[PDB]
Amino acid sequence: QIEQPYRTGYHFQPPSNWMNDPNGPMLYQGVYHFFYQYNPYAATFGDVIIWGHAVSYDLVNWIHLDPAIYPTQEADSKSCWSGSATILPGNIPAMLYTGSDSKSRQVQDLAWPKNLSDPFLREWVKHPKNPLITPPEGVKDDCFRDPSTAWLGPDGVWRIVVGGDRDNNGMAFLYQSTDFVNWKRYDQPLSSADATGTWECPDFYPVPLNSTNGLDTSVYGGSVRHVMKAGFEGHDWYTIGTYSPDRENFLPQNGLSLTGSTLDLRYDYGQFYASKSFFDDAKNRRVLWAWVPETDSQADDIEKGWAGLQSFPRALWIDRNGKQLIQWPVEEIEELRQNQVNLQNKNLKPGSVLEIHGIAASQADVTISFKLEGLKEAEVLDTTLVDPQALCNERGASSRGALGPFGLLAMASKDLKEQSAIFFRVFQNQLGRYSVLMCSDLSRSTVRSNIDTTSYGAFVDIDPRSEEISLRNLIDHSIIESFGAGGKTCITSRIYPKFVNNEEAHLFVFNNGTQNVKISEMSAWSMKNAKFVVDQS
Ligand SMILES: *[C@H]1O[C@H](CO)[C@@H](O[C@@H]2O[C@H](CO)[C@@H](O[C@H]3O[C@H](CO)[C@@H](O)[C@H](O)[C@@H]3O)[C@H](O)[C@H]2NC(C)=O)[C@H](O)[C@H]1NC(C)=O
Ligand SMILES: *[C@@H]1O[C@H](CO)[C@@H](O[C@@H]2O[C@H](CO)[C@@H](O)[C@H](O)[C@H]2NC(C)=O)[C@H](O)[C@H]1NC(C)=O
Repeated sequence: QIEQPYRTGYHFQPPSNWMNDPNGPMLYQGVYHFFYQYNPYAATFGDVIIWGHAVSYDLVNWIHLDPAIYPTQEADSKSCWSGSATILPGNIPAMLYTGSDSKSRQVQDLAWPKNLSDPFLREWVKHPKNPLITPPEGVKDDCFRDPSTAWLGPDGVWRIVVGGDRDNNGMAFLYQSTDFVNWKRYDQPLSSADATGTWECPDFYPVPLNSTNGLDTSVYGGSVRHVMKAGFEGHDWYTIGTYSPDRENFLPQNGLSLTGSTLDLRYDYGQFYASKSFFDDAKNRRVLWAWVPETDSQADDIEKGWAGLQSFPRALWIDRNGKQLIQWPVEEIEELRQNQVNLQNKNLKPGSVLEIHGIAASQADVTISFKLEGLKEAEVLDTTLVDPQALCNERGASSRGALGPFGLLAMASKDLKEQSAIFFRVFQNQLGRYSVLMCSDLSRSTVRSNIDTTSYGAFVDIDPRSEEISLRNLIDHSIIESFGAGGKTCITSRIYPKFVNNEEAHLFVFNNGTQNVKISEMSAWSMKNAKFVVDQS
């Protein structure tokens, strides 16, 4: 009997209890700070939520500290909900977050460290005039929250967006300020969308064109595009566009308003929510954090004593084509790599399963690249309006095609009674144009009852004719993060196989299609544990 088989070895999570939204991520004086919605009293959401706090020098190894922000004033007496960090000139980190006041309404509060001499910024002081911002005229008391990191315009005026909705229409309410204390709502929202519901944890930032670097939030210009991100209808959506400080205008590149449909982009197509990014000027990259909810039952959570994980932090940038974002785990993760097992020029015949020996199958970093033959044999299927997730749930690893399913079997039992299959399928429309589907088939990830085993999928924007299909998987016990085509398509999965309680996991490569596929190259590394030190009480 293995203890806590579902706890991860290198993903961030508190010692125990419930954790959701990542809060105020930032880099300050050489230290990476991470905060998060935390329930000090249970492994479920609760009436009292506070900001947990941890610090790190590399985003991999962490030191758990005492919570940083917890109810101490009327403006946040019932709870301290999500917010973001902005480092103001003069080198002072300012935290804006949504507090639940004594009247149970959502208001925006300000706090900043009380002891800048402390490398870990443990103590925080709250502004005497909180709340700084209260719900606009026609907005309900519980539909106004999650202030973003602020950006300073060329006119010396600060901007921030706060999420909410006006009559069920998602809103990114824009506020302005020069002293960061007195804020005035701009006449029009920065962006919005009809019937989406409250926009949660909005994020607004620039990305450099033709570059894999990150930018400080306040950069603007012609060689820069902006990303408007918001969570609603259960997922995190984003759209790339152009921002004009002058008129506070955000113009979507594709001219669409978010609808939460297969028409819009997401950072990740699996369990991924309340994502928040920050600029890291030490490495000149933008890092993205995201809450990964549990998919087991609440009773299971209370039983194991904890709930919620954070995705492994990923660098973020805009693709060469400028039509979507690219994500990739921060390079620091590579330091966890131990022994390596590699394969090259290996054919995977139809219906075959190849086991990868010598790897810690429950805690690994696996990359594989497939070279295809006989593309003309791809099943004919126009995918213009097809819902990729629906398609993966309809056709799992057991549904045999021509090109596909071929990919990986992770967190699998020796007898394959339980397995999580991450794979691809290749289709072509009537005109001979190819499309690529990436799937995380979780239908057989566990034999346990009361586990949400819904599968996830998304189309990958690559040309199978000229580029091999690559896949990287971060396997860490109850979480699997899959990156297709170098980060073009990401899918995070939560799995709870029963076998992990008594036996070891296995890793396989497979091809259940009728066409042959070749592994041009595969690299697998056992990953050692990240260190988590407690410096509390
Ligand atoms: C992909 O290749 C096979 C394509 O179907 C798939 O076969 C599995 O095993 C048999 C077919 O050989 C079938 O199992 C059926 O019978 C069992 C009896 O216990 C039922 O429980 C199943 O639901 C099903 O009716 C299925 O076709 C399939 N079984 C399943 C779903 O596990 C292979 O499993 C596939 N290979 C991989 C690596 O996924
Ligand atoms: C402000 O932060 C500094 C830096 O952490 C604190 O100073 C340290 O305090 C501990 C405990 O008293 C000592 O063991 C260290 O030697 C101190 N180091 C430094 C840099 O002086 C300081 O105590 C904090 N101030 C307050 C009000 O708590």
